[PDB]
Parts: sequence; structure tokens; C-alpha cells
Amino acid sequence: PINEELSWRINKFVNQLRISYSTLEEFVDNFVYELKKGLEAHRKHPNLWIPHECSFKMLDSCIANIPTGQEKGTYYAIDFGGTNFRAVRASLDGKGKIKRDQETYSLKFTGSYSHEKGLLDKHATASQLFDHFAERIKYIMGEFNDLDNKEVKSVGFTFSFPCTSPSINCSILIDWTKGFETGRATNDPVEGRDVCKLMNDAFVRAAIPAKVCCVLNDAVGTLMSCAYQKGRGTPPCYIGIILGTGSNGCYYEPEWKKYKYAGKIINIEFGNFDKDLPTSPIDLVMDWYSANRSRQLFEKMISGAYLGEIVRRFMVNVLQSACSKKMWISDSFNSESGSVVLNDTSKNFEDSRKVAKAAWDMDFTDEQIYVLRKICEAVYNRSAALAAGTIAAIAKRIKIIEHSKFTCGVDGSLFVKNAWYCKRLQEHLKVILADKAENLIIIPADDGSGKGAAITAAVIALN
Ligand SMILES: OC[C@H]1O[C@H](O)[C@H](O)[C@@H](O)[C@@H]1O
Repeated sequence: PINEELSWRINKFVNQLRISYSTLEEFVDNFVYELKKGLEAHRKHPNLWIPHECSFKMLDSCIANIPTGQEKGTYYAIDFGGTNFRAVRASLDGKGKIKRDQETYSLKFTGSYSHEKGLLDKHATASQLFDHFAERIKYIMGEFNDLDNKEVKSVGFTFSFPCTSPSINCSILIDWTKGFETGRATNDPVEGRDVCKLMNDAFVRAAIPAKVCCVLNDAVGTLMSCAYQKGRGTPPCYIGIILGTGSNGCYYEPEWKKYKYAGKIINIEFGNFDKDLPTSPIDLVMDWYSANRSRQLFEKMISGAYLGEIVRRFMVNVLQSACSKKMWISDSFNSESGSVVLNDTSKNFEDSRKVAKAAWDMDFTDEQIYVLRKICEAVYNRSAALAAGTIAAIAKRIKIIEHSKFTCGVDGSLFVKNAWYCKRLQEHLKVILADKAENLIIIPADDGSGKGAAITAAVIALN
């Protein structure tokens, strides 16, 4: 039970974050419309993204051979998913089974102090990033005695960024997202260059006996892994969703041949959606402070690289002068801390006080811990609601041609590391799909980004 001047603030600011069922429907409609415009735009100029024609990049994956579940072998993969970089080793057993061995390192915290924060810096060169990839592949390879010999090892590469892929072995970086600016201020950029080559050169510098044989977006990797692990009689995987540091999805487009595609699976790049976004003033501020102003706008509303900060800025606006100096500090509250508050089962809300004291140095009153709950609910629900609409809209585009039972695989910290979020996304998704809700099967695909690169390396072997 709370002061009235506070509650008026609570009611006002949560209302900027509400999403009614009618508007969410318009979203699904606007999304589906934007999808066809992307397909038609791709038919006209398949090699070029003309953004005024469509916010979606609708990029060809060059994948036409879906996994059969029988792909066999052991392959290395490198999973470049964003702020963290993860190197993997995976063996395939010939049935839908995967053993996986993984080592997650960080790009922000390289161990240097130049370049402000990270290998993301405009002043970091391209060569450093790809060398660091080879450096960690070297270490994982030496550990397994696979490295020392002189016969070349093939490697799958998931590059979680919008790329133009003229082939499965060719991928040109279009635009950095998720806060990266690597090479933009140097003579050695990543943007506009073949990432397959840049990596193969990183192998060459370190004498590593490896070669990248495929480059794929992390969303498509999730789909590939699901298809491989697809049980007999279990419907096929036609959608891959990543809901994590960034937010994006791939899907199976039946008209792939018609609209001049080489693969069947399209990387939508829906993070860059810009039509009728239900923005709040904090959303304008977040975009303004970004390194990619006016791009990835939808992602800046719903992605996990951004939820904690949205909560914080809303938090400051509601409690007003009761906030500690650290409450005003940018990026004091990450999205993981929001997961704790939403998924708190302690009695005295003990766990929720800890994240508040840990981030802000405030022994939260019972009043203020109530506020942190509601502000976390209002923000996170907006992400889940729009995310469900996104899935449904993708489902509607497929079902327009192909209506049946099929499954959609979901990956990323926001979905597998947050029970509350996973509940809301599925709840909203059940509402939008209406009667057909039973037709879409949501299945978690943990580490689909990393497995899928390896499975793709296998399918190349199979031809
Ligand atoms: O990390 C998941 C998503 O985040 C960003 O939007 C990337 O541009 C996109 O390629 C990726 O699929």
C-alpha cells in the first residue's frame, strides 16, 4: 500500500507500455504486409537492400538441403552471437542426437584498456576480431588433439549479423548491430567485406589447419539444429526465433524459388522493423543514444540488450528524487536483473531486494520493491507481446500457402533463461493464433545457434 502521488506516476508510465489486443493485431497485419513487400523487393534487386522499399532485409541463406536427421560426423563451429563469442565442438551420431562441447569468451572484456570498451570499438581493427576468433579456435583444437595434425578441418560459422550471402561460403557484412562498431574508424573494416575470407585469413595467420566451409545467421542455425533433432512424426521446423541480446527470426518461405531465392530459408532481420512501433518517450531516448540511430528500432524495444536500461529509465521517472546516484548511472540495471524480479519466489521478495541493492545501493522499501515489479512486468510484457505477434505474423505468411502442423524453434537468453517471459510469450501467442493455436508448436532449442553451424557443415559433406 503506497502513496497516491506515486501511484499516479505508476499508472501514467505503465500506460506508455500497454499493448491492447487490437493494436497487436494491427502489428501482426503490418508485419505480414511488410513481409510480402520484402519478397517483391527481393525479386527486383536480390543483391541489394533498398530500405525505403522494406525495413526487412529478407536475406537468402543459400540453404536448400534441410537436415535429414541422419547427418553423421564430428565438426568444429564458431558461434559469434554478439557481445559474447562462443566456440564449440560437436559430434553427430547419425540419428537426431548431438553431443556438444563449448567455451564462451567475451569480446567486450578482451583484457586490454584501450579502445574504451571492447572489440566492438570503432578503433578496433577487423584483423583483431578475426584473429581473436582463430586464437580461441586454436585453444579448443589443441585441447582435443585435433589441432596438431596437418590435414585440414572444416568449420561452420554462425555470424549473427545482417549479411548478403551470394553463396553458403560467402557472406558480406551489411551493417553492425547490437552495439558493435568494429573497424568503422580504421582502414580495416568488417562492414562491406567477406566474413568467410576474413576468418579463413585469421586461420592462415595462426597456421591453424582449418577453413570455414559455411556462413549462416544464428536464427537459421537454430532451425537447422531443430530439423536435425526432429523426431519421427514430429512436424517440421519452419521458423527459427532468436530472442536474446538481439531479436530476429528466420522461416521457410514456400515461394522461395518464385522471388529469386537460392535457399528455402530467409533471414528476415525483423529487428529493423519500423512500421507503427508503439514507442514510448524512453524509446526515443534509447535510440538517440545508440550507435545505430534509426536502425534496429523494434529490437531496441524488445531485445535483452535493452530491457534493463528501459526499466531503469522508467524507474527513475517514477520514483523521482528518491533515487540513489547509481540509479542514474546508465546501464546499472541489466536485463538479467529484470529476470530475477519477475521470477522471484522468495517470501520477503528477498531476491528482488538483492538485485536492487547490488545495482543501485538502495535498501528498497516495500513501496519501492512493488514499483520495480510493476515496471518490470510492464516492460517485459511489451517485449513478449510484440514477440508473439512477430511469430504469429511469420506463421500467417507460411500458412497463406502451406497450412498444417509445424514447429517454431526459439533460442536466446530472454526465452530460455526467463520462465516468466517464456510463459507470457506463449500466452499472448495462444491468444493471437485464436483457434489454430494448437497448430504452432513452440519448442526450446537451446544452443541451436552453435549446433546448427556444425549440422550445416555435415549437410555439405552429404551433398
Ligand atoms: O542475435 C540475433 C539477431 O540480432 C541482430 O538483430 C542481428 O542483426 C541478427 O542477425 C541476429 O539474428
